[PDB]
This record gives sequence, structure tokens and C-alpha cells, in this order.
Amino acid sequence: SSYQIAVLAGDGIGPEVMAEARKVLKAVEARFGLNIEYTEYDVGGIAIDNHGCPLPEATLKGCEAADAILFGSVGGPKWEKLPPNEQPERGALLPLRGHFELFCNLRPAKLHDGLEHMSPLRSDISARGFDVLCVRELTGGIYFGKPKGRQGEGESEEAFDTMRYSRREISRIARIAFEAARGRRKKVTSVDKANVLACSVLWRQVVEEVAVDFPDVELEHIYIDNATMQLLRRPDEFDVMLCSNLFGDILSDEIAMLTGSMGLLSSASMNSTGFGLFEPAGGSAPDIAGKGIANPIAQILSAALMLRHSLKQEEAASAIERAVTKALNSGYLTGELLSSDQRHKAKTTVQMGDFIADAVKAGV
Amino acid sequence: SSYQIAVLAGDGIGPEVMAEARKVLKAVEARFGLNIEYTEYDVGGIAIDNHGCPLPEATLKGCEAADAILFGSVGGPKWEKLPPNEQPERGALLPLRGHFELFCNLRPAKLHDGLEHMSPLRSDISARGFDVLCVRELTGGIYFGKPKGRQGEGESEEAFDTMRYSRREISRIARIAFEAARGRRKKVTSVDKANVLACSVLWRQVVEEVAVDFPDVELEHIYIDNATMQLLRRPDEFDVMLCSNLFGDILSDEIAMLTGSMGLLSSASMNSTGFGLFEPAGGSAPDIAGKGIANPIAQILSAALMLRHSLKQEEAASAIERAVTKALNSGYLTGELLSSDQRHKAKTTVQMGDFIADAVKAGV
Ligand SMILES: CC(C)[C@H](C(=O)O)[C@@H](O)C(=O)O
Ligand SMILES: CC(C)[C@H](C(=O)O)[C@@H](O)C(=O)O
Ligand SMILES: [Mg+2]
Ligand SMILES: [Mg+2]
Repeated sequence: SSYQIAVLAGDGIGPEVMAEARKVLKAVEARFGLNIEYTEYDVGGIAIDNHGCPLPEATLKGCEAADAILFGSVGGPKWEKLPPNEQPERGALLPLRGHFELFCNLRPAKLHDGLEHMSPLRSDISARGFDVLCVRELTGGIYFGKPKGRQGEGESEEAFDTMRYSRREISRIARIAFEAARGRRKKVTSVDKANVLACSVLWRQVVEEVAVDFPDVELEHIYIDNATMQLLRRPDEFDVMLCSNLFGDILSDEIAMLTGSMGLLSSASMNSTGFGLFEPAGGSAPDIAGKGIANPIAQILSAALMLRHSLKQEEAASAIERAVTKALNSGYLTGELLSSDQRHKAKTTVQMGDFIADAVKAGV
Repeated sequence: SSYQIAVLAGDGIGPEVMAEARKVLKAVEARFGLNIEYTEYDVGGIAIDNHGCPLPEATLKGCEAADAILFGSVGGPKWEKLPPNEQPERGALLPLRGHFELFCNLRPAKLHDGLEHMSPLRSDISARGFDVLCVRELTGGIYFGKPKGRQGEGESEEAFDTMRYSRREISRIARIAFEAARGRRKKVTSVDKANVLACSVLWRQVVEEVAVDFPDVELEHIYIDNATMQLLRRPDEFDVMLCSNLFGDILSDEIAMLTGSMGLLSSASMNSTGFGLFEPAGGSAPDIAGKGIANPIAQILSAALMLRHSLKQEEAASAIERAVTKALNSGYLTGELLSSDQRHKAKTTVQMGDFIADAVKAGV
């Protein structure tokens, strides 16, 4: 029936790229006869300014009434020096994840045709190309373990965080990774520190238990330090990476940077009943905000994940995805995607959204 | 007086590269009139085979009687399937670190002149070159925090590790990083997850406290996920990185791989009274063991750190270091350092050690 979306554009480039995502969405709504209602709520820095905290009660309620959250980016210099537990990025994201039980974080990263030169990889490695999906457990591990805090005074004052996982937690994220691999290149690389950590011993054990249900997918295990090395050297040999919360945080970023095109990457944070939060992979980039040069593709593709994962509108999702392909292969690139000699061909944020929306409309 | 060294060559390539380190050491001993006695002990896989555990009581005693440990590499396929708490790599390294209070892990990584092409970085980035010292806290954090273990059964079985730091622990490693930066490019980048972790909030606080004693060194803070990205893109802009135990484990590996020449890198794990363990940065490389092709330079340079840090023999350390430079610029390279078109010029492990030892002897 009529879908409800909580729009949380946040700070920096968030509102301007969100404008483009909504534009593209309007095209898909008209194409596929979707009936989607949107309500905007403040989150992050803007919420701190307007409401005194990064996740207002009305913002959370708004998300509880919605079928999905379409999320921009949060954070900036203006709030850097608040204490950590008042800061906008953590203060928005972790409580949304915890509250909605968004245990599943999906961050695909692919090296795009014709953008190899932007990859910080050596030209022969970037030429091989890569497509690595990071599947990261998002509501457990050391992010939410207790006890957490500090005790004591002076030299002996101590702080502490507890990484913990139960079998139930590990197997649910593992199944997501294996099921993803099934539809990709049939390999899961589980990434842990089982040589040091008791949580990792249990992780590696349970992922191997889950594997029995996927005789068709290869499973291998790698330690997180070695994975940072191998992703640099041979990223083409990984398909899906399965990670705990802290490890997937680290690895997903490394892989995104290896593309050299983070403005093209999006992410999906999902619970088990199809609600999720859909955001670009990269930050609020305050240094470029309000200028018309931010790449809106990550936000536009977030909207495509929203349509697929939460709204069960796979053709509309795929239409946005192909409209993005058409831009990228028809000379519609923003400045950060272009070599410095080709910079003068750069499209503005609005030109991008107008091109993408027009392709959806033309039946791409 | 007469120094005592516990030689723990371990598994895989460990003994063959250690043979070269001892060879070079003999040259320096003769050059500088050092009186160094060595005793070999089994560690790792060899210890499991000879003694039933990776760190025999006699091996630990041997290290307690020595001024330093000169350590090779441990681990291999043969022991992969033991349980984690019987495995050779963790079973050797963590108890040595904990026992000797080796809180300070130093892993410098530099891109060497003429070896840029081996770096997995894009040619323009490798051309800029880099020199990044990772300083990693090695005896605290989540490696040794308690409680550690698991409880429960079935779906609800849980495992847990506790990351903890006290101010005393953080400030002692911080001082090491700042003091290192003072002698390098006067920048410390402290790497943490202060947006999520209570240990990281305390870490970032204490590093800023320590900073007052170093008005000459710049301090900046970066989150570990962002640091994985930035090291790939602009490794030239970091000097010293200051990390907790899990984070430095991850980052040190990434940086080592970015050189594209890990057989040149060594590490120093030091306590506060000048005893340490000195090892190559890379693994036991069982696939090449016993063939005469392993690069002995990492092990040779480990011996140079041993001389400097534990034995207070700075001229002898520096002589080994220059002998290595001479090899690298006189066509003495092992196979993994050469492009596949220049492979046929590769030196064997013994040729390397003989060249390096001969340069020390000739007064390099
Ligand atoms: C801001 C921070 C809490 C967050 C995380 O650590 O999950 C961010 O790094 C991310 O990857 O979305
Ligand atoms: C084998 C493992 C315990 C060890 C560590 O995690 O410290 C290793 O990765 C290292 O970097 O020396
Ligand atoms: Mg992150
Ligand atoms: Mg390591």
C-alpha cells in the first residue's frame, strides 16, 4: 500500500545529495506507480542545533512509524569538540541501529569500468578489478557489549568495553553472508581474530556450523590484520567478507577506499523483518557542503537499496541502478571522479540528479 | 660485559633466515669487539613437536636468563587445526609478551628507493614514498583483558573479551610514540575508536595529557576505520602512528603491505628496562621454507634492533643497517623483490647473508 519513509538527511552534503535521491525517487514513483510518503526529521548536527541532541525523540518516533529510514550523513567540525557521547555521528547511528535491531550491515564495493585510474591501487591490480561485499554484524560485539565504562582515578583509572557475541547473533549474520555469496561468486571469507579473542573463537566455530546449509559456497577464514593486507594486494580474490562489528567497520572502509570512488557506494543496515536504514558509505564532507559539487550517486543508490530491501520494489531499485550506470557511461561524472586533466567536464550535484531522474523517466 | 641472547627461530623460514642473522651478527661481533653468547630454544611448531607445547618451560627460562630474544617466525599448516589455545603463533608470542611485559611494539615501514614498483600502491602514490612507524601497545587492551571466555550452551552460548586500558598503560606507550616522533618528522597520529569505545575515550584523553611534554610534536587523532583508508591514499602524510593492541595489529600489517616489501621489515617488542623480542614483520612462510630463497633481510635487521635496543650497541646496529642498504643498491636482492622480468637476477638466502656479513667486515 502507501509506503512511509523517514528522511534523515543530517549534516554537510547530506541535504543536497538527498535532494537528488528524492528527485530520482519521484521518477521511479511515477514510472512504477509507487505510492511513497516521506517525512523529514533532523538528525546529527542539525538535530543538536534544533533540538539539543543528535537523535530527537520525535525523530526516533518518526523512524518507528516508517517502513524505512533514508539517511544522509552526520557530523562536522562544528560538533567535533562535544564529548563523545554527545557527538552527532555516534549519537545518531548507534541508537538507531540498536533500537531497530539493525544487525545486518551490507556495504558492496566494486571498481567501476573506466574509473580504475581513481583507485589508489597499482594499475595492474586495479585493471583486474574487484567486487567485494562486506557483510558486517552491526548490533552486537564490542559496540554494545556490557560492561562498558570506566572506574578509578589517576594512573590507575581504567576504561573497558566488552566484546561479546552469542551463537544466535553470529549465525544470523553468517546466513546473510552465505546467502549473499550464493548469488555472487560463491565464496565467503570470514574475518576474525580467533588466535587472540574468545569472541572470535566462537565466531569462527558458528560460521562453520552455518556453512553446512551452503554446500555450494566456499568458506575460508582470515585474521583481520592479514585481511587488511590481502585486500590491498589481491582484492579480486574476495567475494563476500563476513565480519563482526568492529572488524567490518574497519574492513568496509578499507575496501571502499580501494575503489577510489566512494561517492558511488551505498550501504544498507537491515533488521530481520525488512526495515532498514540506507545511507551512503562516505561521510558528511563538510568541506564541500552547499557548493553543488558533491557526488549524489551514493545517496541515489541508497534510495535504490531502500526500494529493494525494505519496500520490495526490485524493478524500481534496478531502474535507479541502471540510470546511474547510464550517467557513468554517458559523461555524467562529478569532479572527484575525473582525472585533474578532465576536471573541466565535471557535473554539478543537480546536473547528476537531473540526468539520473531523466534516465529513469525515459525507461532505462 | 658478555651479552646472552635466547635464539628462538621457530618454524618455516625461521631457521634459514636466522642462520643469516647470526652470520651478520658474527661479523659485527668481530668488527666491534662484542662478546655475545647465543643459546637456541624451540618455540612454536617445533616446540609442539619436540616438547608438546609452543612455549616450553625451558624456553621461557632461557629467555629469562638472556638480555634479549632474537625471534624468527612461528606457525604453519601442520599445526593449523590444533585448538586456538594450543596453536603455535599465539601460544608462543602472547605469553612471551605478557611474561616479559613487552608493552612497546615498534614496526617501522618505509618504501625503499628503487622498490616502488613492488608497492601495491598506484605509481604516483608510491613515487611520493613513505616512512611510517607504528607504535603499538602490546600487553594490554583486549589481548589480555579479563574477563575473557565463554558461558552458556546452544543458541545462547556467549563468548566475551574485555578491552581494557588504564591511564598508566596508555601514557607509557604514548611517550614512546612522541619520543619517536621527536627524532623523525615530529608528528604523532593516535589511532582509536573513541566514537564508540570507552577504552578509546580514555586513550585519546591520556595521549593528549602526554602531549604536554612534547610541544614540538604535532598530535592528531584518527579513527581506525578512517586510518585504513588514509594509509592507502596518502601514506606519506603520516610519521608515527600510536595504537592500542588490536588496532596497531591491524594497522601495522596494512602499512607493511603498502611497502610491497615485507621481507625487509623488522619489529621490536620492548619492556621498560631494555629487554626485548626482535623479529621480522612477516610470517613463517611455510610454502618457501628450506629452499634458499627466503629474504633474510628482515631477520638480519631484527638482529640490528636487538643490538640497538637491548644491547646498547648502536654502531653495530647501524653497521648491519648500512650493509643491508649496500646489498639493496648493489644488485643483491632476493626473488620477491624483483619484477618478474628481473627475477633471473635473484640471490639466494645464503648469498644475501654472505654479502651483508662481508659488507660489515669491509667496514660499511
Ligand atoms: C560513526 C561510527 C560510530 C560508525 C561506526 O563505527 O559504525 C561509522 O564509522 C560507520 O562505519 O558507520
Ligand atoms: C599471531 C598473533 C597473535 C599476533 C598478534 O595478534 O599480535 C600477530 O598477528 C602479530 O602481529 O604479531
Ligand atoms: Mg566506520
Ligand atoms: Mg598481526
